[PDB]
Amino acid sequence: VTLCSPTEDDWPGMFLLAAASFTDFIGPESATAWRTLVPTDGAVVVRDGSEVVGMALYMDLRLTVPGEVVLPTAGLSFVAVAPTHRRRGLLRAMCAELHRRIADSGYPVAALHASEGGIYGRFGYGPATTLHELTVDRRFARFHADAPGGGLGGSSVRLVRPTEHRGEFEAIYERWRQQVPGGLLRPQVLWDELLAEAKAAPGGDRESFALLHPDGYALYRVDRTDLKLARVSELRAVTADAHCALWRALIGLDSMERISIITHPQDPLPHLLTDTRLARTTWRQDGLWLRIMNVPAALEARGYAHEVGEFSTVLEVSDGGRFALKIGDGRARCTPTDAAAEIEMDRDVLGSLYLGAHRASTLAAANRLRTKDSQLLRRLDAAFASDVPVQTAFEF
Amino acid sequence: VTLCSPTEDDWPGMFLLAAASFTDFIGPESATAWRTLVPTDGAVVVRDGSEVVGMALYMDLRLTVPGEVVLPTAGLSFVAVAPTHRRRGLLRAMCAELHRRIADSGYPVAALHASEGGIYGRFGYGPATTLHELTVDRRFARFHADAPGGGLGGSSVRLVRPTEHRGEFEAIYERWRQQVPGGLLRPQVLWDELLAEAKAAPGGDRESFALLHPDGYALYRVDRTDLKLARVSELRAVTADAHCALWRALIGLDSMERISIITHPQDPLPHLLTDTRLARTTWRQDGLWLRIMNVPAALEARGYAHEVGEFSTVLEVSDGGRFALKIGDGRARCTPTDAAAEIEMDRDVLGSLYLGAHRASTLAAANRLRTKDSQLLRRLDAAFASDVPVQTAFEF
Amino acid sequence: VTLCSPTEDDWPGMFLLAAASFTDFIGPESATAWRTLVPTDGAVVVRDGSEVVGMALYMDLRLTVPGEVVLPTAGLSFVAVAPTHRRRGLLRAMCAELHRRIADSGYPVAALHASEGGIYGRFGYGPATTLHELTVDRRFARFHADAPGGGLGGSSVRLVRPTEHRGEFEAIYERWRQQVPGGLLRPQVLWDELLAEAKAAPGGDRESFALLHPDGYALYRVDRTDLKLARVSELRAVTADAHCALWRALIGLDSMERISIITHPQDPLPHLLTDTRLARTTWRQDGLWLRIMNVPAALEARGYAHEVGEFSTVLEVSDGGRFALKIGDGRARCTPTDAAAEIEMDRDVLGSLYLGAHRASTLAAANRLRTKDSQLLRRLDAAFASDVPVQTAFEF
Amino acid sequence: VTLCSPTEDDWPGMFLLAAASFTDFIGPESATAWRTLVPTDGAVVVRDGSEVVGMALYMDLRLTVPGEVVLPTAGLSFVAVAPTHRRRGLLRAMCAELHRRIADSGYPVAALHASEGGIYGRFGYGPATTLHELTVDRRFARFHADAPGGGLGGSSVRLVRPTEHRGEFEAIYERWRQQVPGGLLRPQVLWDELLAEAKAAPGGDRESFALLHPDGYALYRVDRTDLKLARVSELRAVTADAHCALWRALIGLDSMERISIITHPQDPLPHLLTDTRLARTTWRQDGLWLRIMNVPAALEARGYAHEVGEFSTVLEVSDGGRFALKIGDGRARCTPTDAAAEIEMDRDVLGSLYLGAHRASTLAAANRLRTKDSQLLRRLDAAFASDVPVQTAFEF
Ligand SMILES: Nc1nc(SCC(=O)NCCN2CCCCC2)nc2sc3c(c12)CCC3
Ligand SMILES: Nc1nc(SCC(=O)NCCN2CCCCC2)nc2sc3c(c12)CCC3
Ligand SMILES: Nc1nc(SCC(=O)NCCN2CCCCC2)nc2sc3c(c12)CCC3
Ligand SMILES: Nc1nc(SCC(=O)NCCN2CCCCC2)nc2sc3c(c12)CCC3
Ligand code: NA
Ligand code: NA
Ligand code: NA
Ligand code: NA
Repeated sequence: VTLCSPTEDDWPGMFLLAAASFTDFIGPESATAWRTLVPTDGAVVVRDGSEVVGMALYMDLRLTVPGEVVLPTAGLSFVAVAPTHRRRGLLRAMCAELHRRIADSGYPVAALHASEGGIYGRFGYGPATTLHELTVDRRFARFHADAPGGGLGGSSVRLVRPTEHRGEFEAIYERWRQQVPGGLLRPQVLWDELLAEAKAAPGGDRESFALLHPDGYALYRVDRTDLKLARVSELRAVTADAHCALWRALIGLDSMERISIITHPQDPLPHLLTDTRLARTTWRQDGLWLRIMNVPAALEARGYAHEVGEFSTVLEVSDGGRFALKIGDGRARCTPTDAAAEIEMDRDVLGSLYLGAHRASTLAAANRLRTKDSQLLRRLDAAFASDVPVQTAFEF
Repeated sequence: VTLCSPTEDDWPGMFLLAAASFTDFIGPESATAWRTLVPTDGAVVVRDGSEVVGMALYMDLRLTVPGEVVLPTAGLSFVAVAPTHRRRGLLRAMCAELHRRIADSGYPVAALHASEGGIYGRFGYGPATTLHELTVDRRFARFHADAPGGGLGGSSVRLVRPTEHRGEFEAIYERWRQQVPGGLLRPQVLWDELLAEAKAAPGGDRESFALLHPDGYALYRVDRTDLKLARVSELRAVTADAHCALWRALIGLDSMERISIITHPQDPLPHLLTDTRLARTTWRQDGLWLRIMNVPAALEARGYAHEVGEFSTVLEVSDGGRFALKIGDGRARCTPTDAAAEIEMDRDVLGSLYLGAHRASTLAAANRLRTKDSQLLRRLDAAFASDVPVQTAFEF
Repeated sequence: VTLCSPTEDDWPGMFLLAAASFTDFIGPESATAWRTLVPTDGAVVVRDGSEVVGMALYMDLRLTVPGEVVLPTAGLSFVAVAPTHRRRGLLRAMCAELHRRIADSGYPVAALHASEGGIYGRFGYGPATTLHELTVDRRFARFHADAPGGGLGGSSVRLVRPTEHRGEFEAIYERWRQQVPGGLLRPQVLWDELLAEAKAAPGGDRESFALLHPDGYALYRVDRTDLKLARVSELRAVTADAHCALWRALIGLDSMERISIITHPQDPLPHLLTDTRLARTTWRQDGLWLRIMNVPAALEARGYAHEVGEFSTVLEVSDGGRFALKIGDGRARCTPTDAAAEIEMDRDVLGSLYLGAHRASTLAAANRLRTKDSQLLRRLDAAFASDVPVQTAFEF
Repeated sequence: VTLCSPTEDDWPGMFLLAAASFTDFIGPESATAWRTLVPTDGAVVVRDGSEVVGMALYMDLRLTVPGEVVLPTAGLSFVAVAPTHRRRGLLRAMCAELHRRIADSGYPVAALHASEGGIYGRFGYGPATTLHELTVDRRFARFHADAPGGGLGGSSVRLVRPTEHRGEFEAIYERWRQQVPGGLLRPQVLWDELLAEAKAAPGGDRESFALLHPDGYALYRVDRTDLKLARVSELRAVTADAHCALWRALIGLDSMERISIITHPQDPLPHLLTDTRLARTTWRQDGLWLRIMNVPAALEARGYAHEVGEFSTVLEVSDGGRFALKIGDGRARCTPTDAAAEIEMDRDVLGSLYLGAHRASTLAAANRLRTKDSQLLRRLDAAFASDVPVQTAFEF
């Protein structure tokens, strides 16, 4: 049981463990695309004596954080221990090695999508974005007098085949990802992958259709089994006009009873309708998990609320350093100190505050975040909040 | 089809329309309790030529708003039109008369619980609180190292019969309702009603049990049909210690698979657990709806965030007045003006912002709230936000 | 947290913990009946400082074992720890005290019905009987030419009201319980209880009917919710003729689609039919759990198979003694020895072998029962097997 | 309506009737494999005037019976009557002809898997093995201290692609089938067939994985529709160590909630766990059905329990002969007699006793097996019991 970077000979063994560990695994051909995002020394494998019993890797990602700042991000993925080698400390060993390589490479943050919500807290990952499924019974849906696009001067939205308008989707996404916290750069190979899932599979998924606006798109397909449910896989809108126009078109799918979308808690769709209740929340889950690798670099890189006035405190991260934290005019300075800590938290708690999806007051109430000053809690709360609501880009 | 205050002779006709309109209607005996909250001239009925075809009333309530301020509130309830007299403008007529009487009586706000989410917007009611059902699979639930009450020095929580500890529940609730936005005074007759539902009904609800702490209680019963689900009807905790202690006791119901509770979006329960995902959101809905009767009185009565610096604007409510609004040091001054409006909104939108449950930015994105200054939107956003999360007291 | 025998003042606190711990708890009035089976010093309670947080008791029972031998049996029941006092070692403390009192009182065996199958193994209880639910689709059920009661000379079975034929049910049960391993004496107060559940409850269970033969009875009721399913609560047959006759009558319930019964794996009902498959096994579970208190007394008290020839071995029970075991002519002699052990097992494994429901070979295969002689395993297997199949009398 | 052996020209008509009669029919290409097991004169067809309206065949099989003895067995299969020609006595005619050919060919036993449990009794087939579905909720599954493979010195089990380890599966199966009653020789063409079902089908079954030990294997796949259920198609273990090791690996499938397997009633899996109840029996059914063609040859060929002492009786099979039966030292001598019968049974009842899956006492209780001596019943019972539990090899 030794720990090594894989060679080309190890990947067939890794694909086997992948097939056996992940039900949603397309196969080696689609793995070519994702492999291009794995740097040299981005992967570890554990061999027994020999076959692959353990694997983990990170991908080179670009993550938008509040203030429209883009951070280099290590995206953890393809993490698996063989069912034959459980409870043997292989995960702890692989996650220790990758975090070493991620930190030494100068990534300020690591990110992952959690297969289960009970594993990643103790490796320093906190849930940072929230997935919100809205189902609309579109048979009752009437738009509000106040909603943009009331006047029937002409619809600016077109129904199109995804593959014939790739260029336009790319351009809209690129604009979207740069202006939204949780935004991720989508490289060319993941657009190739996305538009190949857009075509109908024999006894699988149905054909995907696109609704295209100059400043937004929706990709949607009818559900395999429920033929009265349309699933919106992706809706990217850069302006409120684009968002309303795309929803007017989706509510116009008169052959459907229901439109479902995985969105964020602050999606304005419910407020576009005369009856806010018609857009039911049918499912909620943690989206993206963050591990702050370098506390000073991460806190200094993001923008803060201009509304809160200048303030200073001392932040202790458990086994992560103690820092003089000074926030004002939407910037932070974060410097070493041995002065008494005013705020204590585990590293995962910091990951949860970093994109503004969770309130310091909420984590404080659970005692995940300790302070003896409630004034400082309110100030932390307001400073870390995000003007632009945090969204989730795409699963990796 | 004339509109009148009911006499004692009208109430049997009102109870008939009640039984036929509301499935969850206990009966006339329990109606005695609620009737004591209806002032003289709090009720209107419509007779045909004669039987009751239309009714509506308000109750005298006390509603905690941000800044721990208690407002006199007209609680609309018992609103019904006979199925024989639909689409005849009876609701519009009854709601016009009650709003006249509510305004003339000097209530700054009216409130209701909506039977359907598509009716009350056009009478000026906006959804102001959010109900959040959490279901815990308590078989996997482990408390976090950071959670209060780790040390087994002795449990401060007792399992008790509700009826034998009324005095203690009352005292805890009274403390809770005074310090939480959305808090309502619960008078003696509604405690009588609550503790009578606490006993087992023959081929109905099972016996309710209480978990009692010095600074919190939970009332819970096993579900009629699902014998592995415990439903928490009510959990009132004044301190974070009480909240954790009560949840440690509920997770200790080893005969149950699942604990469900209707709570608020900011419930810290998920952060008390090693796996935040174990507390799934199974249901979300609008709780309390507010109609601001008097815009200047309501905006001046509540406290604002001390974090946002002093700022001035002109607010126009559609058919509700135009006001010079000046916010600073957590207070607002709101005075008549004919100066150009910087913010426009329908009255219902104001009701939705009033308790801090919805963000101005979110309503702005749906065009429910118009401005041409995004700086003013952020300032509005931060000022109207509530330090203490908004909760829902009890249905009426 | 002290451990004491309850006084009359403690029982209201015990009934509260009962209501909160057991969903199927009738109430204090029916508890009078069961209380008469609890000896003086049969109960322990744990008080905190004061309320009941822990309880356990045993009842005086009489258990038929192979060879038609009746043993005095301590029936453990009413075991509960308050959800407020979990993971505090209250169960381990109460079970240690009761086992002390049971052993000192001279009970050779203790018995219980397990609320969950993961608790009782480490207190020395092994599952000893198996519950088998058969559902018959009685619309296809035709009796075999070979089945007794083919000739229509006249039915010896009567449809009757349970309460009017108590005397006859008692006499048949008394005959049944004396000749079947797992048989329990049913005292008068449990017949009072049984026949009170036989009457219809308002918005609860439907009326119970009886099928009465000179040498058998069935009690059955239609299911609350499924009106085409008849549930046989109890079928006691002393002769094969009685068993067939009762099943001919149940298959004649022409208003039902399905007859379900909780029976034992060796129920001959499937072999009475032309299509054995029509009697589906819809559910299987551990019935009665045994803890052998005194290994020598228990092994000497039961009869063994006359078919296996005389043989000698040394049995070690983990922390339970080592014994020279000599079996021949259906009797065992069991005497102290320090000679080398040929068979090792935990005490619970012995409880599982004691009524002949599990095979030594099966437990050996799981390594619950160690030996280095496979000849001795076959001999153990054959000797402990029961001529009369083991059944389950009634839940306690 | 004449009865004939098919020619090559008849097989397309037989495949048509197959497709229309059997939902699980792969097609003619996979039928090539099974056809190689059909001897010359192993098949009958009924033509009308012309198309195939009736068919039946037997395959040359090798069946392990108690005492590790292998019998030549006629495996009945591909039995179908056209829906156009029901209730015309075609089955009775085809089954009479095949049984003639089977008996004349010198097969001591015939075997089949029953499509329905109500047909085959009257042609002399009795159910001889029992299929037992266990579902494990593997999230709660903890292995017992006593279970082999506790020490984490290194896992002896490998996760592998089935097709790359055919040789090893074959060798383990061959060892297994020779030492277990109900074991069947699996020829090369059925290994070809098995490993072709092991690969993923487009919009069909998912990829099959193998867990490989030196002395056991498991083949498993995730369910089509339920992505949290793993179905074990096949688990062959020659030693108890192999059986435990394979189950430790399956419980380590951390992406699954449930593991299901079709096994036998005596599977020790439940005893490997701290909570025996976690391995629920979710389904039970007759496996293999036996028709004893030659009573003297079949009774003389199998081994008997060495534990029962020598005894003699006279067995009458209804329309099957009367025999002096003498059993001692695990052998039987079975010779013609006209002496008074002590045991009577139909031929199917003998098929049910032959592999030791049913007890003579159980069949006696249903009056399927008549005697006036209960001593002789116990002796029959013990003699026919199988030391090694009876399992089911594979469906044909
Ligand atoms: N990072 C990768 N993603 C995907 S698509 C599935 C997805 O979006 N989320 C679930 C991830 N989970 C399931 C399947 C893959 C493993 C983990 N496919 C692939 S192939 C491959 C990677 C990858 C990383 C490099 C090799
Ligand atoms: N305000 C009142 N509440 C209740 S209890 C039911 C509840 O909490 N919410 C649903 C209200 N809805 C159903 C039943 C009553 C009518 C509307 N019972 C009664 S009786 C009665 C009132 C009332 C108002 C005065 C007469
Ligand atoms: N031993 C007793 N049995 C019963 S009836 C229910 C039953 O048959 N099995 C489930 C037992 N379980 C549920 C309800 C009681 C507690 C445990 N009722 C009562 S009341 C009472 C006892 C008892 C023991 C003495 C006081
Ligand atoms: N004996 C044969 N088995 C099979 S695979 C299906 C199975 O294992 N059991 C269900 C059998 N039942 C369904 C499908 C076939 C007919 C009966 N396929 C084939 S093709 C073929 C035979 C056969 C016998 C010779 C021609
Ligand atoms: Na400071
Ligand atoms: Na101004
Ligand atoms: Na010996
Ligand atoms: Na004889």
